[PDB]
Amino acid sequence: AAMEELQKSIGHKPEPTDEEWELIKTVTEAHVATNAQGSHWKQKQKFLPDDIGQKVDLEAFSHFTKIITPAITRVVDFAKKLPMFCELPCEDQIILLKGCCMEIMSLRAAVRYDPESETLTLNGEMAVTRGQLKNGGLGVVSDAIFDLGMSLSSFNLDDTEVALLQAVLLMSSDRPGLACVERIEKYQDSFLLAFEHYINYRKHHVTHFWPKLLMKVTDLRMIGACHASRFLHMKVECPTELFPPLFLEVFED
Ligand SMILES: O=C(O)Cc1cc(I)c(Oc2ccc(O)c(I)c2)c(I)c1
Ligand SMILES: [As]
Ligand SMILES: [As]
Repeated sequence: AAMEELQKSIGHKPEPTDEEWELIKTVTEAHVATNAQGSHWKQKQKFLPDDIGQKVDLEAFSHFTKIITPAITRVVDFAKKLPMFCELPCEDQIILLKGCCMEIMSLRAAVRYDPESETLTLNGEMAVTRGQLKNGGLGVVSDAIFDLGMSLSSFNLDDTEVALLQAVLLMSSDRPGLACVERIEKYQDSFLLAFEHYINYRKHHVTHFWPKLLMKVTDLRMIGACHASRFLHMKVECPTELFPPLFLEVFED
């Protein structure tokens, strides 16, 4: 219990326990496996026509929702590759995924922010600008993600960190309706821990790194909630036909 609480008070910044490494291995695997087209510096993006997205620019909105079912599936793939997840009742596995889906999606899109072209890359293919994503039906949610991506520039995260982060967003035991609420906090904490340890081991040269990286979990949660509201404004504004099936089931909450 306090082998940590004490080891801390001393000043020791504990690396990950042999077992935690196994857990980190699992999560970094599952992430990279359910990821985009790879992930590197210098060319790949398919810059979205500049005349797209400039109410709701239905032209853009289409492009997005077009490649939205793939993204939503990779999130479910990731969650599938985490044993702890599988250990949960199908009911809960659905409440969890529907909750953290946009959160993990905003994260992935945010960590693909290119400061040069000032664009994110959705599904690792389509590049979009702030106003393109904004006018394509996300509104102020675009500024949220773009502002995040810019901020995450400095944390210079890696797959494992972005992989763990997603696991923390996933085991949010506060989702309404959860049945096995305890067994979920146990797993999230298990993660937050292997996560904190991994950050010590990596030792970034940023003061208060961890406290700052947890403040991101909150911002991601806020992008999530803000999206739910934007989904309403989208239902009413855009048609009822341009809404992929999966996309729809996942977001009626
Ligand atoms: O990049 C990835 O893998 C994940 C990802 C994929 C997409 I498409 C995306 O844009 C959205 C999401 C919801 C929505 O209602 C609309 I309109 C656009 C974002 I932000 C992130
Ligand atoms: As909002
Ligand atoms: As906001």
